[PDB]
Amino acid sequence: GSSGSSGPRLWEGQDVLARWTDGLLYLGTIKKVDSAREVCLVQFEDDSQFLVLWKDISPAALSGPSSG
Repeated sequence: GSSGSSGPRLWEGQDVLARWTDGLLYLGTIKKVDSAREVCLVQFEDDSQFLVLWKDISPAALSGPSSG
């Protein structure tokens, strides 16, 4: 029971976490979203705006581990 559906949104203005060459996740803000190259231009606290792939980007949970 599965069909073609988009999971991630990575819409403009979505708080996400962009990984770094080191491996850890960094705080990034979805500035742009390109479907053609399937990427998303994220910005860093250092006014650093670049093109971050869709896979490279990591989901940032707001609430947390929903228990219950």
